Amino acid sequence: QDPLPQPIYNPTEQDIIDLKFAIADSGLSVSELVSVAWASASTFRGGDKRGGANGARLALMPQRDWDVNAAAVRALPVLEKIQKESGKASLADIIVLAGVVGVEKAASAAGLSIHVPFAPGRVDARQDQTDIEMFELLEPIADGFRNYRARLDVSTTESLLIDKAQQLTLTAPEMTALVGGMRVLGANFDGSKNGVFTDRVGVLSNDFFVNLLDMRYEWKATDESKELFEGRDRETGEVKFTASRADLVFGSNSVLRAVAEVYASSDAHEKFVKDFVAAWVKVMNLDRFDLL
Repeated sequence: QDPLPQPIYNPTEQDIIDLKFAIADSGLSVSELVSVAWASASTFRGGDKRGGANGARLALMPQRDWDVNAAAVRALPVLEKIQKESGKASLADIIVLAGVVGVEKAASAAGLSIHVPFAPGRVDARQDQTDIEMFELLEPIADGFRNYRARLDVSTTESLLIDKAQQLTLTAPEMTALVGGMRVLGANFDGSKNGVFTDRVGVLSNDFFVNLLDMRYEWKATDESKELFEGRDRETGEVKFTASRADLVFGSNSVLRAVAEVYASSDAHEKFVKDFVAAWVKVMNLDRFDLL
């Protein structure tokens, strides 16, 4: 017996206000904030009752030591210290809240004060409620939201992104708003420039789409494996951007460019930000009221 029950929390509105203040002032960047929240939520699979942000299992084994999560796991200790210092909310709630602050900061930097809806109520799992063997199964072969791809395989990078979006129950418009925003917010798991079509990383703009759609660039594989692409300015021939298949599908799948061309420019900046926020929140809440 590890005797006492976990604390029961009932954050009030003002509790949440102060936890946002604490998180905003912690020196954590927009990239670190968005990565930790995404690493938490993104284990959800439709139909399985294991993944999702409830439980803060990112803080435990084995998710804490997954390669994909190394960036996310660098914010944890800051957030773990904030949670212990306040004891008004569970770390699971505070991880998701970090995502909220990070997205609100990104949009502010873009000139918009969006409110990002937050549902309180999550609890923390103990390691001895977190069967290590069962959770290893969910370690991702790929997360194209963070441009991660293990085990260059028989299966297609592009095909694994679709599978992951399907696991998350995302629409094509949601999956698209999410990839585009996560690129420019700096969510790539290893800081790669792939897909990062912007000179203002950490600002929630629609740059991914403006630039991906821009016909001034011509895209070519860097070799036979065809997993890495350079995009060159057609007049100079000078490489301007690089991309993986998970970036390029939004141009190169007629059907995904369709959804992709909506956001690709402008006065369109505010609708992309609203759809981003709706999608992000939807992912954050997949294990709230999951019917299956």
